[PDB]
Amino acid sequence: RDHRKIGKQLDLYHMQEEAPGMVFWHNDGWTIFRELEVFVRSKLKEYQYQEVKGPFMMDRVLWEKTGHWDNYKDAMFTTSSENREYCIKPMNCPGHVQIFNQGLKSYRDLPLRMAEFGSCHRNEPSGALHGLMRVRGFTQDDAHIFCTEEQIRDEVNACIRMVYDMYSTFGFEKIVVKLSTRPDKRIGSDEMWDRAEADLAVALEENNIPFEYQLGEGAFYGPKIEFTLYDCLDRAWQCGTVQLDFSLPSRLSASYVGEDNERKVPVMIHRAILGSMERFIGILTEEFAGFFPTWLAPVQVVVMNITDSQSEYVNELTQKLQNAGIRVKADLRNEKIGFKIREHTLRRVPYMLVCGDKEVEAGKVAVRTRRGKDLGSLDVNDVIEKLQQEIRSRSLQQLEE
Amino acid sequence: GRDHRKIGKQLDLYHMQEEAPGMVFWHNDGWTIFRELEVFVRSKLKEYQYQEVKGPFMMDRVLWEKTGHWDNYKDAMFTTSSENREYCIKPMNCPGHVQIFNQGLKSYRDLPLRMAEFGSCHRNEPSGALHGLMRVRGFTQDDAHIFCTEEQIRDEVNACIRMVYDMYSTFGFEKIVVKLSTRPDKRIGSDEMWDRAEADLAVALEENNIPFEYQLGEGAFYGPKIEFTLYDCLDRAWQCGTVQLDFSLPSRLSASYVGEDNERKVPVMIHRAILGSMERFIGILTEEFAGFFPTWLAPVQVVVMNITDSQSEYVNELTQKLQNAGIRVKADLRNEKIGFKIREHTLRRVPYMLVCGDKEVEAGKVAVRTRRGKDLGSLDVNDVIEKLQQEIRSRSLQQL
Ligand SMILES: [Zn+2]
Ligand SMILES: [Zn+2]
Repeated sequence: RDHRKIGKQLDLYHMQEEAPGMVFWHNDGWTIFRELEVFVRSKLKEYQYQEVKGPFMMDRVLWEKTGHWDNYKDAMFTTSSENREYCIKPMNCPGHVQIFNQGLKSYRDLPLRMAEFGSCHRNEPSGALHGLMRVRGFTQDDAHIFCTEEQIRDEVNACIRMVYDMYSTFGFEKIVVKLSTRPDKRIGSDEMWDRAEADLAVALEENNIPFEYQLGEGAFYGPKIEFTLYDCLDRAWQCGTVQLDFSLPSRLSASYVGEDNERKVPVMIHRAILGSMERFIGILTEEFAGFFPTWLAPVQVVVMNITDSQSEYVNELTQKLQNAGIRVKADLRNEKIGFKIREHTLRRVPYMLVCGDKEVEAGKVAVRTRRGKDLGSLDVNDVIEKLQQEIRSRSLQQLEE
Repeated sequence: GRDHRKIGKQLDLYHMQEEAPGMVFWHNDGWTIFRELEVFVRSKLKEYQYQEVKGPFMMDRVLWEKTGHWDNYKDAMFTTSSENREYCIKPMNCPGHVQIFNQGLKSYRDLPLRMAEFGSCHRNEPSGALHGLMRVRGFTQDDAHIFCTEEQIRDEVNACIRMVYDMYSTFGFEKIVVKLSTRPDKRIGSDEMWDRAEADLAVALEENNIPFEYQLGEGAFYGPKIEFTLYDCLDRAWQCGTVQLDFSLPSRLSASYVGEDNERKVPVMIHRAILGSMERFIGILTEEFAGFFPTWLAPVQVVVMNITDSQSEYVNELTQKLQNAGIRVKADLRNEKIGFKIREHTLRRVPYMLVCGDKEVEAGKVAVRTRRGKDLGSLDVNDVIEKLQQEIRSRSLQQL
C-alpha cells in the first residue's frame, strides 16, 4: 500500500531532484489522471459549472490587491520580465474574478459557477516533499460560485451534495466534518458572520450531516466547511473545502446589476472536493493497493492466446474492444498462458480474456480477473456490453460469475 | 471582417489583460473549443501509436545547461529561484521527455517509442512582439518526440508527414508549402552525419511527391528539419508544422538503450509538432471560419427553443435526447419572444436552432434553422439526432 512503490512498479510516474515536488506523469499514470478529469467534468455538467483556463502567471501588482500578498509572498515563485515582477499562481481565485470581470454581469447570471483544473505552484521547502502527497506543482479540482447573499444556502447545499456524491464513487463513506468560525483578525460585521456561519450550519443540518465547530479557525475573509475522508486502513485525509469569501470580490472590483438596477458586490464561494489531484491519485493508489477500478485502470483488458493457433481470433477480439472504447492490449507473445496471466495480474489489469480452441470454436472468450476469479466462457458481445456498463457506471465491483 | 480578437470578444471565447501580457484567459466557450481540438489530436495520437505524458512546469538551470540550449535560449526563458537554486520555466518539452525515457531499462524492442504532450510552455519575448493569439508568451504546443534507431528514421519521418497532411485536411487546409533547412556554420556532428540526416528528410519528401525548397544554413545546430506552412482562405502563410532530427540532445542527457547485440546504443530523436501553438491555431481557425466553427468545434452545437410557455416540457425532452447523443445543447426557456432568441444564438454562431411549435409537438418533429438564416423545415426528431451525430463524429466541414 505504498503509492511510491506501486507508482514505480506500475510505471505511473517518477520524481527527480532536478524538479523537486513536480510530477513526471508516465503514459499509464497520465491515463489515470485524465480519466479522473473526465469524471470531475461529468460532475461539473450535472451541477451546472462552467470550465475555464487561466494563465500561469500574473503581475505582482494584481496579487498585491487580492488581500493575500503578505500571507503568500514567501510561498510564491516569482519571475521577472521588462522591469515587471510576475507571480506563478498558487491559487486560481483571482484569475476567475478576472474572467467574471469581462462583460457586464446581471442578477440573471447568478449563481455563476466557474471550475478549473488550474495548475498551481507553491514554493515549499524541499525537505517537506513526499511523493504525490506533498508537491510543489499541483492541480486542484477548484471552482468558484459567484452568488447573492440569499443564494448562499442553496449553493452550499449543492456543494455538500457534490462532495458526498464524488467521495462515494471511490468507496469513501466515513466522512468527518468541521465548521470553522470567525477568527480574531477578520473583515466584515458581526451580523455578516452570524449569517454566514448560520448558512453553513443550516446547510449541514438540512442534510443530516454531523459536524463540530472549530472556534477561531476560519479565514480572515469568511467561515469554511472542511471534509475529511477515511480510507480502508481508517487513516484520515482532509480533502474537501467549502469556503465563503466576503473579501476578494470587492478587492478585485467584482460587481453585478441587481433587480433594483443598483450595483452590488457578489459573494464568492471557494470549493474543492478532491483537493490536490496528484495527492488524491496517491490516496486512491493506497486505498486500492494498485487495483484501480476498471474505469480508472490504465489497461482495462488484456486479450491473450494459449498457442499461436488463436492469434487471429485474439486480433479480431482486440479490435472489437477498441471499437467499444475500451483500453485493450493483445498479448501474443510466445509464453505460457500462466506466465501471461501472472504478469498482467501483477500489472493489475482488471480483466484477462483467454482464447483457447473451445473459446474460438464456440465464438466465446474465457474471462479471468486480477483477483484470480475464473468467470468461465462467455459470449463475446455479452462481455463487451458488461464491460461497458461497468466502465459507464464507474463501479467499484468487477463482474459476477 | 474576420478578426479573431473581435470574434473572441463577440462569442465570449477568451480575453487578455495587461496584468498578464501574452497569456490567455480561456472563457467557457473558448476552452470548449480548445479541449475539442485536444480530443481531436488524441484520436490521432491513438491512430499513429503515441503515448501521452505530462512533465513538470520547471526544472533546474543545471539541467538546462547540460542540454546545450542555454546559450541560445538564455534571454528567451523565464527563471525563478528557490533555496539557492535557479529553475527555468520550460520553453519546450524536449528535455523532460528524455527524463521519462531515462526511467526504466529500454531495449531495441521498445523502439520506436513515441511520446506526445500538450506541453504548457513559456517564452520571455518583448511585449511589442505580442499580437493577440498569433504571438503569445504562454503557449501549448501539440509536441511529440519519437525515440528510434538510425535505420528507423526514414519510416518515422514518413509517418510524421502523413500525420501532418491528415490533420491539416480536417480543417480544410489543402495549400501546403514545404521547406527543408540544412546544416548551418555553427553545428554538431561529422559531414557524413548531415549527409544521412538531410538525405533522410529529402528522400522522405521525394518519395511522397512533395515538392520543397532548400532553406540553406537555416537549420538547428543539432540536425536538419522540415517545416510545413499552410494557407488560409485569404491566402496568408502560417508556418505550423515542424519535423526536426536531433543527434545531440540524447547523448548530452545520457539517453541510451540496450541494442540487439547487448551493448549501449544512443538513440536518435525526432522532434515533431503539427498544429504548433494551439492558441495560435485556434486563432487561425477563428479567422478561417469567421466564427462559423464546424459543428464538431462549435462551443454550443444546438439550441432548443419553445414558441410559447406551452411547449416547455417538449423542449426539455428534446434537449435531454440531444444531450444523451453527446451533443453540446442548451434549452432556451426565457420569456423574450421567439425572434429575439433566434437573433441572439444566430449572432453567437450556434450551428442549429430548434424551434418547437404545436404542429411540431403533435407530429413528433422539430423546426430547424441554421446560423446562416436558412430554413431546413420541419423534420423528424430521431433523424435530426442521427444527422448531427454523423456530422459531429466524422468532423465534417459542411453543415446539413
Ligand atoms: Zn479559491
Ligand atoms: Zn522538441
